[PDB]
Amino acid sequence: DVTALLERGRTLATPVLRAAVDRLAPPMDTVAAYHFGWIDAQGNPADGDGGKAVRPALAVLSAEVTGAAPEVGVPGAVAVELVHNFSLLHDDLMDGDEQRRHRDTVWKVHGPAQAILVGDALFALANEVLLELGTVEAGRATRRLTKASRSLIDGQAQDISYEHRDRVSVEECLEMEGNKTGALLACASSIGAVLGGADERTADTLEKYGYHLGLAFQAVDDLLGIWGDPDATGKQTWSDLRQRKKSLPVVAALAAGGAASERLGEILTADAKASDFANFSEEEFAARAALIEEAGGREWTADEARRQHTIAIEALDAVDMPDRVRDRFTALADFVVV
Amino acid sequence: DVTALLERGRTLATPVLRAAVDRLAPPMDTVAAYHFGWIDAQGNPADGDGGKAVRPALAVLSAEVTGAAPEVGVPGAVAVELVHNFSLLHDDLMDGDEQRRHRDTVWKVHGPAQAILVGDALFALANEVLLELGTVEAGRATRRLTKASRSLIDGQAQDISYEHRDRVSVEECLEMEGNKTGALLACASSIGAVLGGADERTADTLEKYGYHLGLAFQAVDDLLGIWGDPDATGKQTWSDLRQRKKSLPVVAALAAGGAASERLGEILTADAKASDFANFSEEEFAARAALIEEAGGREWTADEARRQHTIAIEALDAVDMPDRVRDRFTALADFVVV
Repeated sequence: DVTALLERGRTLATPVLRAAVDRLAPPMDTVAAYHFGWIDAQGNPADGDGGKAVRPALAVLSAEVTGAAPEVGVPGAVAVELVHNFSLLHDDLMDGDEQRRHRDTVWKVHGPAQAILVGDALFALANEVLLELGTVEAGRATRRLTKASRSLIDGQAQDISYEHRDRVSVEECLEMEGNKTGALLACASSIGAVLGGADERTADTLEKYGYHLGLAFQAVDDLLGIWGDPDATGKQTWSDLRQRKKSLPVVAALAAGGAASERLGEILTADAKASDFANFSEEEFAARAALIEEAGGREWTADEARRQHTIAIEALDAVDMPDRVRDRFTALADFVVV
Repeated sequence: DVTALLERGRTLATPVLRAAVDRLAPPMDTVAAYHFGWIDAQGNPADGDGGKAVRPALAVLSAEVTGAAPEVGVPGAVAVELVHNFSLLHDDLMDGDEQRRHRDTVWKVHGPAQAILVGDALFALANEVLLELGTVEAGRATRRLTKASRSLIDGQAQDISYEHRDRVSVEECLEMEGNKTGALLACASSIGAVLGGADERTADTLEKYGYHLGLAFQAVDDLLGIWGDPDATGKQTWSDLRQRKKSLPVVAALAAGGAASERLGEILTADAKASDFANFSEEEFAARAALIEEAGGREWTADEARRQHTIAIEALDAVDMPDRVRDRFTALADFVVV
């Protein structure tokens, strides 16, 4: 039933989102289609697009908490996906990332201007998709979307603010990751319910579930970014270390102290100015991973994942909810860890 | 009482907007402050910032239509100004404009990434400033903001879509200018009223007033962009022609036909590829202005301004409204033409 829910969310939300995207004024409809993988760089149809469906599955589930049909949360799932993709379009341009899922980013193919524009258009469309309903529930749901969107912007500001720092604290990484990943999962977890009429207290609680689920998810993402096998990830070995990310394992290792921690600090500071960084081998990236593990970085991040999972699942206990729905929310939380 | 209303809108909205902007996470608060002219390129305080105050004046006026206090429309005026400035930040980057009001643009000073980021932050803050209220009026007011924001994005898409075209039709220019200027004035004209409890029919009508006022405003802006005196505009002689804009006079002249129109077509097509465009003199820009006038471009645009003014002011007649407020709305409409 685990992959049944992810299927359920994808099949409900994708056609509604695709139809809303095709309605954008030219060239924004085609440029967005490229972003979403429906067409290629010269505008001919393509596939290899469908990523993960955690957020949509969550939003349709969120509606069932009040007893409403899954479809009631579909506007919520569409809006969340739209804001998500607005964030990607702009973040990729800001970060200078030429690639995402082994495909050229919109800014590389269609120019920076069109990446900014379509990004803006998706963010405005998300608010439209909710407010179109004209109801009080829809206004409150947009309020939740806005909080999450302001948060993602904050997380990106934090990212930019730390990009030249030789070290970032654990606390700084946590609040950044909460903004980046947690806030939108919190919104996805509570938006369907808000659309189904739930009061301000029921919703916040579901937000607390989603936020802490988000942190558990990002902690696991950080573990897989370094130690993940190419046959499961699709990415290169030690992919996050090739991009010099300061993920939780990296940061936790730096904050530790001791010979492993101290030496990793010297190396990562040296790596930032390193003229031959582009020549680095797998083994050199392995050495840095091995040092993060010795400093207790990996272990600390697995324990954080486990802790956050628990805080999430223990927040579900606090909300009055049909027990079939609670079971479904519980199973997504376990899927999030691997 | 004309400049009394513009003062009224500026003094009510500016401190509320400034306080909301200062609350943004670093570096977004300072980068926004630079955008707004409160600090200079090295972060020390500055002035020369306060531009025009038509939109805020309009939004506080809009609230009075229902009988509410001006202050009720202040969230509406702040949100409109925020969306406006999000639009500038992003449009300037997309257009590659290094300057605005004789000051370096944010992207030139602080980088493209921070222009995108602060732009996004202002757009998310605008929705927050309204939805914070938690009321049904506030949800409906955000709905109006969203329509206007989707429209400005559309207008910018149109701008990009026509940027290499040797000719643009009159109709294409009108719908672009309606998106660019009209939509947000429509929103400013109706948002205070929506915040004061007005029904869906009263609001649309005020929107029709604001939209057509916007077109009249942009037509006059287009006349001043070419024939405006440097002692009133602050800009160089024939400033819009130095930037090769396809404003309404330019476009109306091209659509005319006849020897003036045909020759202007050849010249503007030639000017686009011209290796020595940077060397063009005042007199050459005067010749092109003189040709637009001969083709009936100037006259047509003054008649459009007059027509749009009339459609706006005649839309005010359709709405039940205190006659002191109607008089105030009428006087702004006359100020818009010069």
